[PDB]
Amino acid sequence: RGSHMMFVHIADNHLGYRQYNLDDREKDIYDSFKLCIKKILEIKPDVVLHSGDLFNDLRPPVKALRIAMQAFKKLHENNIKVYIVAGNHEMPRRLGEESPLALLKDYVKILDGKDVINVNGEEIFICGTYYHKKSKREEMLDKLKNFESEAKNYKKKILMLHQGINPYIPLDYELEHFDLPKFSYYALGHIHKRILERFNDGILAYSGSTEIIYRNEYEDYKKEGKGFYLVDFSGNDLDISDIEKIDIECREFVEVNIKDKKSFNEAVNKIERCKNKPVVFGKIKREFKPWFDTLKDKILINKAIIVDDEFIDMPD
Ligand SMILES: [Mn+2]
Ligand SMILES: [Mn+2]
Repeated sequence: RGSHMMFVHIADNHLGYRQYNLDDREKDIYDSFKLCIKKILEIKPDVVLHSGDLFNDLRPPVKALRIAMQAFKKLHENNIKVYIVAGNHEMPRRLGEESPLALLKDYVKILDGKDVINVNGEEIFICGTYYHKKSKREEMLDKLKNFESEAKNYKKKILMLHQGINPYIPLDYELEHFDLPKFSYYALGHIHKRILERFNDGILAYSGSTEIIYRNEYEDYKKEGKGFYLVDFSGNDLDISDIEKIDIECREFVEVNIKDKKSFNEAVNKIERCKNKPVVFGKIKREFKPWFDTLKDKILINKAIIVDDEFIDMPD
């Protein structure tokens, strides 16, 4: 709970992303979003920190754009200052082309340098910048030293970035853990998975994506949770213990592995238990495919793999 000062660190929503070309997948993304926004409007943090990739394209579907203005307009009418850094998907490619973030200019401040927020009441230091490509790594080194210099005489200092770091995204990454200065809090984004762990005299954060945009984020979803992280900075120091990570419910995926009767019955009991039609993935032996075709109507989509091979490898 709390507090005296508080704020949210969310990232990666990918509004307008129509997975498996499913009209219905498009929708779920806006829902997890519209959801997150609802939590945050309750919690009323004094400021919000969006580590980028709010959108999923330089020219989003109109609805994604509207939902995102309506959202942040609400946030801003409710006296909550928002900072957002530009992710890869929000960076213009041709000279003069404009991000789709440049539609949230009135509700949101885009970080590309340094600023200090008086809050109520106190003083803290934000710096962050947009998404630079692996190549522009050098460009950035300077960017951070500069940042560091103006950040030293400042007790509480926050860093916003949308990039692949090296201890965290083995390939491909654009920065090294040893590339970046020492800050109270590292509000990053671009890693679609919740990653809160202390770091160089402060705490690093990877809000994570707000809905299973892969193709991986399965177990990560269920064990940890997708959504944002709620920080507060009411108190001097900060440990993993003053960061209340909020979870956000979404479309249920079920992993199947269908190879005997045991596991074909398993995969169904899991799909009964499902509150909503699920996206189902994993493997299904070819021989059971058409038996499982039997649940077409209880299932949003079947993105499991059909296995034509026969396996002997038992368990020990
Ligand atoms: Mn992303
Ligand atoms: Mn990204």
